[PDB]
Amino acid sequence: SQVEHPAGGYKKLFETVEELSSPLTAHVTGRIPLWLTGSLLRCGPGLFEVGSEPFYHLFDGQALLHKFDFKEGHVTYHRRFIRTDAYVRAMTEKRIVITEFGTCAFFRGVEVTDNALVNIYPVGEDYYACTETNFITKVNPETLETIKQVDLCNYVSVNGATAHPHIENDGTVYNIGNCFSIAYNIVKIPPLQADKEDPISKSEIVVQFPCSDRFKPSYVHSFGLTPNYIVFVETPVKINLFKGANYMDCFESNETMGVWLHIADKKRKKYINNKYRTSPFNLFHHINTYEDHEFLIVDLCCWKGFEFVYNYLYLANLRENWEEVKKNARKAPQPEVRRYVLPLNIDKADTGKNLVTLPNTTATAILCSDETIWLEPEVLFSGPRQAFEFPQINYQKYGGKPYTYAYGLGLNHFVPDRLCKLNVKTKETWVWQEPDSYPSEPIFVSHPDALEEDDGVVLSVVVSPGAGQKPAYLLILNAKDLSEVARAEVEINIPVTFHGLFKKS
Amino acid sequence: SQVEHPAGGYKKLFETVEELSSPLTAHVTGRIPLWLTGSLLRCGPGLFEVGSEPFYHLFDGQALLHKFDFKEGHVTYHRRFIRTDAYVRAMTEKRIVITEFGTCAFPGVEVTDNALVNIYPVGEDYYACTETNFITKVNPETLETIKQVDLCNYVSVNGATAHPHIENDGTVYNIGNCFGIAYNIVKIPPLQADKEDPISKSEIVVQFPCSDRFKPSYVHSFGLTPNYIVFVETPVKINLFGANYMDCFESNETMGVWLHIADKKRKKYINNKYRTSPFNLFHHINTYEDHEFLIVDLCCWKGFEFVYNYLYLANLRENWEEVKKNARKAPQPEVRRYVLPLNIDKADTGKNLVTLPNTTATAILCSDETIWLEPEVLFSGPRQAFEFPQINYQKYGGKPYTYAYGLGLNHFVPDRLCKLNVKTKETWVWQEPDSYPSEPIFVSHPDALEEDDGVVLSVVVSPGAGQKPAYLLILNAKDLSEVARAEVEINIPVTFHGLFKKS
Ligand SMILES: NCC[C@@H](O)c1cccc(OCC2CCC(F)(F)CC2)c1
Ligand SMILES: NCC[C@@H](O)c1cccc(OCC2CCC(F)(F)CC2)c1
Ligand SMILES: CCCCCCCCCCCCCCCC(=O)O
Ligand SMILES: CCCCCCCCCCCCCCCC(=O)O
Ligand SMILES: [Fe+2]
Ligand SMILES: [Fe+2]
Repeated sequence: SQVEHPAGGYKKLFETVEELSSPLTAHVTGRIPLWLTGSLLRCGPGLFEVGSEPFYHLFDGQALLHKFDFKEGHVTYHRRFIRTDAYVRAMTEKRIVITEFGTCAFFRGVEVTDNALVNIYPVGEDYYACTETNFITKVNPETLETIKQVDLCNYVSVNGATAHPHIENDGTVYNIGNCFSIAYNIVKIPPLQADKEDPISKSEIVVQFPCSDRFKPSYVHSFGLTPNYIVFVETPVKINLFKGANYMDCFESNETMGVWLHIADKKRKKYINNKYRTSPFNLFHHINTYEDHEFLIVDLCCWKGFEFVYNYLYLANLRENWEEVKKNARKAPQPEVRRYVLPLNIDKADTGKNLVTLPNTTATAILCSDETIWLEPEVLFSGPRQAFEFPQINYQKYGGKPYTYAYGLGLNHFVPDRLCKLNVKTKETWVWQEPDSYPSEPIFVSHPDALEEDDGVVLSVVVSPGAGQKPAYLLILNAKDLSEVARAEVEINIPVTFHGLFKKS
Repeated sequence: SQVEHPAGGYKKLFETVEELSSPLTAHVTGRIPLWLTGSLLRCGPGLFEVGSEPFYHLFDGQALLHKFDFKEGHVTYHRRFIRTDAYVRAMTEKRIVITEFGTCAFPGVEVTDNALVNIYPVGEDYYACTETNFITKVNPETLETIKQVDLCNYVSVNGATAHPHIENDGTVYNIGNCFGIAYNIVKIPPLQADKEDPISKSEIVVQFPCSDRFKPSYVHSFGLTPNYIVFVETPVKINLFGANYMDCFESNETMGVWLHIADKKRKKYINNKYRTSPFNLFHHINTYEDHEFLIVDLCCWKGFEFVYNYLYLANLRENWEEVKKNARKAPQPEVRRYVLPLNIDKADTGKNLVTLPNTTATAILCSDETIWLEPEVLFSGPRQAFEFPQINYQKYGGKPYTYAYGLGLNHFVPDRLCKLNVKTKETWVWQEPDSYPSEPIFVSHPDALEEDDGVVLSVVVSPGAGQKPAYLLILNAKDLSEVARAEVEINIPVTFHGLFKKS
């Protein structure tokens, strides 16, 4: 049955907070596992207005870096605003100086935002907060101090890069970005070598994907990586470069193209000219990708339709009362977890037939006479305006490999209100939910000696603004069944966070 | 997870049998419900060769009419071959005389009247049918053949489906290919006071347009609500330009699926251009109206390749490892809910029109005014079809509903019975090793309060070394728990469709 939020506590996700001067001690209930040693680092908006000047969109608020430290069953919480050009110049001029995703600021040229509110990832011995532009911000993972701004355009030919780089076990970083005919470039950052030189200075383009439209690249949020293949999903959400204006103003939907799926040989650094085609959807998050007998298994968090989902994420709409939030989502794209199966071996003799001969899937791939391969998905999870989103897996051991388990944030008409575990083989689900509690993306941490895939915990940051309650807490669930293991309660609000990582120490 | 059939018992589904001179008494295990009074009538192929001349396709064998009679907890079984032109002329000339679906006869166009697919009521009469212009009046008590009827003598259609909709007053609706190419809805009225044959009062009430001027789509079934008719135009096309029927089918690679609605009461086609990805469709499950949306529940096969290509007898008779290998590149079966908006507002161009709270089905209004549909998937198993769907038809046909019953096909071999809650997607299964059931037919308890207060009846082939070769299975519709069997000592070949006639 439909869970309701009439009290409107979710509004606290989108309320400005102050940074701390030093870490707070969190009040622990239950038992923090003694093997859990390290830092949960997470990025989100923390400042939603500069004086009387408002930010309009969910992706506009000034980057706030959060840290929960775990040591011997005790927890501290710390947060600092990232000292980006956007933040520093805003504090200096006491106004909005840099144009954000959905907020225009009112020549050196186009001043692109470095507001790194989306994610943080490792490069060599360093950590970088990012958005989706050419600017990433080196940060100190212990003090949360801002170290420097890095312009990727100083190193490689891309106009931007996603907040979802793939990290191989040796520390190699892969990312994708729009580039110049328009194309999409895969960037490779090598591991830190003996010479100890900055790995970003050894950045290179390893392969290029073509674009469906000569002058209009698709919005790309994430991509798939296996040992042998790179998967790129080209969606009908297009950037109109032929466009006072913010970033949102430049987006349009291509009604006729549907979705084009692209594979590249990772090791031979070659685009493969297989024309994979399917019906229109928005895609933000790949769940996982893997190889199975010369098929690519592509697990996706989809939104059914070509209308840009970001149209529904203005702060004015997310701050409305619950009945209005539900009404606003009535005509939105429907979320759905889909498994696509891409055949690598295309035989002309099988023209007109289903090429997906795997025994354990209902996904199909029809070879047409024009050599397009029409894909139908296997649906893994589908709930009415109930999204399985911000997906996480046991990434270190099962990223790019055959796997069973995904963890997700459950969005109820775009409001995060539960944590989900999905068995992608059986479609069995587990749920954690508490009334008037709004969790964040769940991050999986393995028991260090685990042989099983789901032997560990998930960490989520939860906002719980009740009359007589602690306003926020770090939630620790058993990854086996999402049963509660512990909470670390703080006496201050925590706004929405998007992505992060657990840094073991 | 995968159920295996190495013993190859399913071959008995496709083995010739002899008709009976009179009904056999069946051996009852468990308890036949005492409220169950009437006849289970079912049609299928019974003769798969005429001497040394073989039939090649599943839909070629000569029509056999089956009857299980229920009275006071006792059961009889009777079967008679239908005396069609195809059967009579075959017995006369001791060879294949009439061309069947997938078997050419060697010496104008003599169209098959081999009524092996279904039986349905018209007025006080019962008709066995295939999908041609010829239906066969049969005696539901004796299983005697009464008359051949040519629908072309009454209405402008080239054929009609084996899946007419029957309203509670006895009104029959059907669809068929016709000229100016189009698809015609035929209406046969109830028997009136004047007592004249209702078929002589047959009329075309509405016409659906065709996607291709010269190539009609194959149509197996259609949807009916109190106010609407739903027709699904698939990419399986009949190319009118020693051939059999199978030879004339081709797949249109680019059109996908076109969905069509007509106003039933105003007898008008509605020019809403519903479009989706390619699939084969044989069986509509149910259709209903929900706040100016049509809910369209379908048994789909993902792809444009004709599923009938996989149903030649030579392939269905192969050993189990070969049956599985043959199905590897076949379309994948999937139960899908489509939601068709009736109210299209131009102001919502580019958006999802499906505002219903209880579905993930979408309908995107495009600038060219096409409405692109995405389904809600209700059931999906690898080469495991929920097929031959049945509901509590009398009370829930065309209406909001919760429960469907189905035959489970394992790489096209029927090997289980299924119940689906279309709201929660919960399933129930009945399955026994070396047991191959038929379409389940629902019969309501006379004092039923709920939708699933009753039983389903299925005919099961079980040719194990030391077992009765076939039986009538009765399951409780609540949980598909076994209630009774009526065992016979003779084989029963595959049956497609039928009905329970209450007495
Ligand atoms: N988190 C979703 C969007 C957010 O990260 C964001 C914020 C600001 C700008 C932005 O731009 C997206 C992209 C548009 C195309 C581009 F090439 F200019 C590179 C940047 C994206
Ligand atoms: N249900 C399996 C198909 C079977 O009933 C069958 C047997 C023989 C002929 C046949 O024809 C289908 C179709 C062919 C074209 C048509 F226009 F005559 C309309 C009917 C169909
Ligand atoms: C935790 C966020 C809750 C608020 C609403 C979220 C709506 C999610 C829509 C799909 C994914 C959006 C992109 C993920 C965030 C990012 O990486 O920038
Ligand atoms: C009881 C049948 C078992 C043998 C193989 C069945 C394969 C069915 C494929 C999908 C449905 C085909 C059309 C239904 C039959 C009919 O109405 O003529
Ligand atoms: Fe993201
Ligand atoms: Fe049928």
